[PDB]
Amino acid sequence: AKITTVIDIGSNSVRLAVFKKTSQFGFYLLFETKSKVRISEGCYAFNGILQEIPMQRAVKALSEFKEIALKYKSKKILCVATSAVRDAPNRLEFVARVKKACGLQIKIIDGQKEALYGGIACANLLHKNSGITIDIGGGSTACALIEKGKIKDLISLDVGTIRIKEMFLDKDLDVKLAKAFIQKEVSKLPFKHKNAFGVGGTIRALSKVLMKRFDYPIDSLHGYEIDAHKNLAFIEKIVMLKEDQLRLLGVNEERLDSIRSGALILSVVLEHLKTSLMITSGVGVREGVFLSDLLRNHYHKFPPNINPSLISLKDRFLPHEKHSQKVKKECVKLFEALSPLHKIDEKYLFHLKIAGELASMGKILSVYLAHKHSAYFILNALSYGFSHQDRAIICLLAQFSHKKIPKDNAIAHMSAMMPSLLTLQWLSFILSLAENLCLTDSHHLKYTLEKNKLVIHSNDALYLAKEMLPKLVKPIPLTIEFA
Amino acid sequence: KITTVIDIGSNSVRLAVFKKTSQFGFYLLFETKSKVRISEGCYAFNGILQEIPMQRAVKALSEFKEIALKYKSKKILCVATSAVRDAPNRLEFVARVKKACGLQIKIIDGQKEALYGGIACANLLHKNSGITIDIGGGSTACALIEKGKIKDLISLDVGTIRIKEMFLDKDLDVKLAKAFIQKEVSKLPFKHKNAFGVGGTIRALSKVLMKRFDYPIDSLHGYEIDAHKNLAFIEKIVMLKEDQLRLLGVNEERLDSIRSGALILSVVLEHLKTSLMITSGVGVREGVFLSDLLRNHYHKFPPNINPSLISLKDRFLPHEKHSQKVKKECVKLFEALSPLHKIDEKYLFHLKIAGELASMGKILSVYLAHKHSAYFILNALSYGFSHQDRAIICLLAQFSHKKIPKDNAIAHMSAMMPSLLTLQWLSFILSLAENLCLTDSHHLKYTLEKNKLVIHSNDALYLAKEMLPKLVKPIPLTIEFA
Ligand SMILES: Nc1nc2c(ncn2[C@@H]2O[C@H](COP(=O)(O)OP(=O)(O)O)[C@@H](OP(=O)(O)OP(=O)(O)O)[C@H]2O)c(=O)[nH]1
Ligand SMILES: Nc1nc2c(ncn2[C@@H]2O[C@H](COP(=O)(O)OP(=O)(O)O)[C@@H](OP(=O)(O)OP(=O)(O)O)[C@H]2O)c(=O)[nH]1
Ligand SMILES: [Mg+2]
Repeated sequence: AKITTVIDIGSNSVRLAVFKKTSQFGFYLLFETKSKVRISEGCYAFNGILQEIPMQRAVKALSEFKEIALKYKSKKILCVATSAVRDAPNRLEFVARVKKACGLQIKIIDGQKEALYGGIACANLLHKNSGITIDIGGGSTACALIEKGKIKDLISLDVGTIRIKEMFLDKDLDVKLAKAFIQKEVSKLPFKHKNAFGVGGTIRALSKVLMKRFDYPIDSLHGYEIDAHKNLAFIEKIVMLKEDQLRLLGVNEERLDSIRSGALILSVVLEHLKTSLMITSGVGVREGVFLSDLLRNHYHKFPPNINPSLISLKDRFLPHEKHSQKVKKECVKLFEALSPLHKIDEKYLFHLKIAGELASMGKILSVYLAHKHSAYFILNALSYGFSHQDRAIICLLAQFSHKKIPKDNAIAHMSAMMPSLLTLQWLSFILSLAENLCLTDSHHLKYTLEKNKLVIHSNDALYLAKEMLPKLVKPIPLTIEFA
Repeated sequence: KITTVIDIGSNSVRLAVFKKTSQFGFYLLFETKSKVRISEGCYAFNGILQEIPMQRAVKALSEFKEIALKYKSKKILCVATSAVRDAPNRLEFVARVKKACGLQIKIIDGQKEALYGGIACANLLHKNSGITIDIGGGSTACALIEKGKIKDLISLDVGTIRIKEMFLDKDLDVKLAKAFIQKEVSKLPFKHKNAFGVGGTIRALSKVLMKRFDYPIDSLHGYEIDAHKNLAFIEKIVMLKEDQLRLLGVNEERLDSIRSGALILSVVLEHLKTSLMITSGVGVREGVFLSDLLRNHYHKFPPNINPSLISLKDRFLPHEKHSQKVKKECVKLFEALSPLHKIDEKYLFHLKIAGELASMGKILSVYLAHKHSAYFILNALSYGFSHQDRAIICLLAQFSHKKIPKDNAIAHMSAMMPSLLTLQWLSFILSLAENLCLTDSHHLKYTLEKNKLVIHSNDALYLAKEMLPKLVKPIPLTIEFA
């Protein structure tokens, strides 16, 4: 199925995602939208029976979601329901009510499945292979233990923002009564880990709060790293704030009644799991349901050296991948020939190779400032499987091709673990020289290094490359000659 | 599908690869150059082509052939200009090229060269009438355009490299070159308030003016220059030393030719009584292509066709259904609300294009999709649009469902830009149009009852109703569904 729509009927909101499959492993999120139905509204005081008005709202919203799915020419519609519907004595009635109204066939999924799908997404679409997911929802909280890309255990707890809200916070009971309740369920988590994968809207909201609190330069939620110990106190503080204080931190109006109880869950879980680093995730159950279908024969895992966002990016903007692969190859050969001089850690080949593939991607938009554009595409769309540093490095190499990288760059200094300015100049220089030598259809290039002289061997004239040699920015005094 | 054009100029050899994405849709896929300068030292020998510049030219064009093939060109159009057409050994140099790489150079005369420039400026600029100024290495072409149709063609024998090696390399008084250029410019039989600057010299000078004023948009095409106001500065360029030119941003390879070129421009501008010069990023190369693409259309695009807008949609909006609906509702809401915002009907032009392209950037990422859209618009919506057009459309898309900041740089890029309250109105209308078009609902009808917009429809419009609070209204305004 080329175009696949995924509908997620949660306890707090109703969400829709349209996925487009560009190649075997290539895909990208084509369209997203939401509705704040909150089908669980007022149900926790009546044994989880879905009330009449929320069901009417859910039907009206799900009917237009079906319309949206069809105008995108969807070949497959996967619809799932979670905690609030799971627990509802009248779940069958609501499922059949939706089918009669718009045709959608809701598939109620158990709390373990809900946890599994989240783990599948994080294990394939994040830049770390080991850790525990934390998917705080309206009615339940899921956790999936992941070790080296494989899911080793799963837990589902019956604590949730709207559940805690309607049980304790709307009755204005002391928070310690709501805190105790959550701890009693969190104790049922049989694992610990230094890493955490933050999943769900509540955590995306708290992630935005911190991104604002630290003036983060990169405006991408997926991959955002959060020191758990340093911010644990700040997260608990959010619980006791009034509505006006939450607005000043950036919390949307529609999250004001739920984020307080949400922060409380997250703070109790972070303490129990002994987390020290939480990575914000932008994917969850929705993406998991899709990946479970996409990677049916590959054990729900991507083959090694297969990144979905890198591939789909080339599928969308580089259908003719021939030129970009030669540039990448020459980047490796030069990196090796020059290794005695630059002594750069081999780990940056990863970033240099990708920069070579994508250096000219931006030409699809304009040949002028093309590298600027490619750097723009990279920083904003190269998400799955890359850290924010990985984007920054890859971004800068392409951006400053044939140019000198300034010393006051905001992105280059986003962290102390970033490579030196000399390393970036070295890498970008290599990229630049490679682009010049691949301008023609030259083959069998060989490079040799002497004390300080790079010698380029080839049977071709390489007239243009030779003419363009002055306009390269060298990292150090260096001589370049053509045999 | 893919057409390459090779321009054998007097100062440089140029290669451009064009991709045709539809009937009228095209975009420049790749470009490069070589500084062969085949005319080096030719003006002393009545135009004879020297050996070294010919061997360099052969080597370069042979690799321009290699490039054209690896881009899968079905057509390779090659033209030669002044320096090559004035030589006594033209036929021989053309033979060595065809021998060495298989290219068939077509020598074109001055009239033909002015035409190709006029064809490009007549189709790819945001003004319909004016005079082109194509200052090259050995000639200066001028075409008269009236309502997009070419009326007269003239070719002058003044050029950068020419004026350089005849006057400026010999360290004589500048007034001698000005007199020579004046006597040759007098041949121009027309005048006009609009001039279209073409060629690398003028692009280099425009780049200098942009830096001087700290311009916020980094696109050359469509840059407007006040001729009277900037004439004196252009004249001063002539008397500057190279180190002074470097601080102005002039690259090394233009240092030897920008002074003579500046002098030519100051005389042409003065003689044509030019009031507005529009920098053109397109020239002879684009004319050759448009001549082949618009062969059955009298070398001009229909007066409803923008090849930039189109190509931008061919590249990123193959399925055009949703966008056309949003545009339609943008017009209806605009007219229905006119008693409240009282905005000049000329701004419908922008709101409609913003409505077509508001969601374009979703092909890069659904997150921050509207910003991506603005980025595309501001950097690639070039042919047939002014910079203000770009700026306005860019801002409408960018700040959908948002409040436009008061200190926005693009909003203040000019004093003629619309007010912030106007931009807020258009952005708000776009936003409402987007919500009402989310589903496939039809037959929307609007009525205004003293600040009350009433949206009439038979469909539930559930989602549109729920999203209403997230709109940023430009003024206190009531909106209700019937
Ligand atoms: N799943 C997911 N969502 C993302 C990601 N990045 C951003 N979003 C969400 O998409 C919506 C758009 O936020 P922006 O990207 O800043 O675009 P916008 O503000 O101009 O509307 C927001 O949801 P919202 O309107 O604040 O409501 P909510 O969905 O956050 O509860 C935002 O939190 C991501 O990586 N993954
Ligand atoms: N024909 C045309 N050219 C444009 C246009 N816009 C920019 N250019 C030229 O393209 C080349 C790329 O310079 P930039 O656009 O700044 O991109 P870059 O700095 O990263 O190389 C420059 O030519 P250059 O390297 O300075 O040498 P030259 O070709 O200008 O003489 C620039 O003047 C345009 O609209 N039309
Ligand atoms: Mg959920």
